[PDB]
Amino acid sequence: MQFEKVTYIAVPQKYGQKKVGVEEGPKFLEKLGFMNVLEQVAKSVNKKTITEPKTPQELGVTNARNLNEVESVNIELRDTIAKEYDVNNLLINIGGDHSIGLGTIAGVVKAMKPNARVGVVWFDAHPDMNTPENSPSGNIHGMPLACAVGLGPQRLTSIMPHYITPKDIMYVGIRSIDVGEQFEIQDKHIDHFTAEDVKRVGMKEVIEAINKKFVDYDVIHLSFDIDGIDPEFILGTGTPVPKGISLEDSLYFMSEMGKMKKLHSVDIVEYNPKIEEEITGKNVLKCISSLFGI
Amino acid sequence: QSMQFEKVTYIAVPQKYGQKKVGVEEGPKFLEKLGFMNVLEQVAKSVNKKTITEPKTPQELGVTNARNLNEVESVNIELRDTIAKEYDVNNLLINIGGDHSIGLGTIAGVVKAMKPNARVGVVWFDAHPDMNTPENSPSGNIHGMPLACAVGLGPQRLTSIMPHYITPKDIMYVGIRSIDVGEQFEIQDKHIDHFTAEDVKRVGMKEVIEAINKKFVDYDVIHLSFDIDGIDPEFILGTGTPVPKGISLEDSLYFMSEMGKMKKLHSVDIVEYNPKIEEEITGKNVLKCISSLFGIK
Ligand SMILES: CCC[C@H](N)C(=O)O
Ligand SMILES: CCC[C@H](N)C(=O)O
Ligand SMILES: [Mn+2]
Ligand SMILES: [Mn+2]
Ligand SMILES: [Mn+2]
Ligand SMILES: [Mn+2]
Repeated sequence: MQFEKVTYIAVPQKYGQKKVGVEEGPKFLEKLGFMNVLEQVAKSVNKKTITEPKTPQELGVTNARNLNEVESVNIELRDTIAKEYDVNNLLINIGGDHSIGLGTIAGVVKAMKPNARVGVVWFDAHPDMNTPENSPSGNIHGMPLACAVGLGPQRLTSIMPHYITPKDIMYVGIRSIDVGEQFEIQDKHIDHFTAEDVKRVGMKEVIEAINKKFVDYDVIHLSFDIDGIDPEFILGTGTPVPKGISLEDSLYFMSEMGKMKKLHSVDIVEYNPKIEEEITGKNVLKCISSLFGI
Repeated sequence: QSMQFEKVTYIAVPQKYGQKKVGVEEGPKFLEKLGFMNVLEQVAKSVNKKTITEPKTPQELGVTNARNLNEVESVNIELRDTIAKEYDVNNLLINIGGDHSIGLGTIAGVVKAMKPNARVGVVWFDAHPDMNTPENSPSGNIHGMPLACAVGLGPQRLTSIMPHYITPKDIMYVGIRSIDVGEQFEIQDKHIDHFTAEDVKRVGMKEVIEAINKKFVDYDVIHLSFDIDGIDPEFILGTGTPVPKGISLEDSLYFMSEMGKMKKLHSVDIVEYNPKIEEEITGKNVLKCISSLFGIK
């Protein structure tokens, strides 16, 4: 609809994974008209840029690569969100890799009182619930939700003011799951719709399950990894996985999420314009537009 | 670059109603597309953007002395008031137009932000003095009138936007070369300081900067209003009233670099970019001027 303001945080983070370019996601969305999209929603946009680390990438074998750079980015991001989050306005974080989702959830939790119930909708091909001990890659972008729930190294889990719980999460579109993540999903009974589930039951049913799930929560946070979307439409991303959510279902999903009165914050992550720029960037802008009702 | 601030206030002013050609209202949108936000990112981690409301009313086509006065009034009032709230002597404010009719709102805003006794200096980089009135305008296009309105010469609905008037002695013109009879009369009769484009060639831009430093030494603040058609049309094609024999790109960049170093400068207008006339060459050259201002090179 329209807000008095939108807080827009640009998070130029690549250190959660190995491929260069995902840090330029904000820059390229701006080039494709992101500011003009925000202009339809609010006359005031407060932009914040999180500081880009400028160190060499750790390109060798490790269980948690560039932990320093992920820590420092998520700390700054948490603290910025803690100051700018507002239940009467909207906050949009543009990444950057999905390692920023730790900072992003941490920020919403820090903004709210200690007793607040915070819901998380995680639209992604991946559950992002690995740890350094079970990660096949050592790429911290596959770990943030584990860190948010208290599973991970101390320097990352401690970014949370307190942990969220597995019950607070709704997964949407997941289809690439590692053994540790499967274990968590089944052992903690984490609510989810795989990509195939979405096909079977339809996105309307997904939205209904979200409304029922978070009915007694204070706020909902959406974390939207563009690789949730089928690679036919989203090519410019580091870990594409086939048989994803259709563009059509993604736009309906975003439209319906945008209507939820408990939603005040959104992450759009994993746009790597150096992999593919235009088709992807424009499709990402359609998702963001749908969210806003444009 | 070299400049770093806690914040930059960025005001987008999608105004075409000061003249007849469509597209100048999209100047902000197209500068954003060409990387304007990423240029601001070199200067400040916080950018507070404001968009002035775009009027969506019919263009007054047909002869008149002041076309679409309503739209120019309402835009300049909103712009003045926005600037009055956001102007900050420790940070930087940048208004992106839009036609030069917004320069009335923009000066009005700086004057409203300051105490009533403040001395406000205006540096006006332009091919045109923009000092016509409705009675002597050859066009009725209000973008040729704002500085006249700022000094109290114009219709009541525009001159009254000023909290109080600035005076002719507060202005320093740079690059002027396309002057109407009424504007020449004001320049000569009020002894308004100026360097024509030819003058700049003769004496050099260094001498221009020195004259500005000496002129405004006892002022409180300086406001720069930069009409891109001040620049020679070799480099700036995407604008509605191009005039040949302008300031070179090189002299424009040096000018902007030196302006950016002035401690009294806290606000800048970049106006008359029409990307529907020409987009890329112009837009990129405009971004170089803005970069120079901030010390980025
Ligand atoms: C994007 C995450 C991919 C994989 N699960 C990993 O942990 O590398
Ligand atoms: C842009 C200025 C053009 C002319 N001096 C006029 O006053 O219409
Ligand atoms: Mn993810
Ligand atoms: Mn993913
Ligand atoms: Mn002008
Ligand atoms: Mn001009």
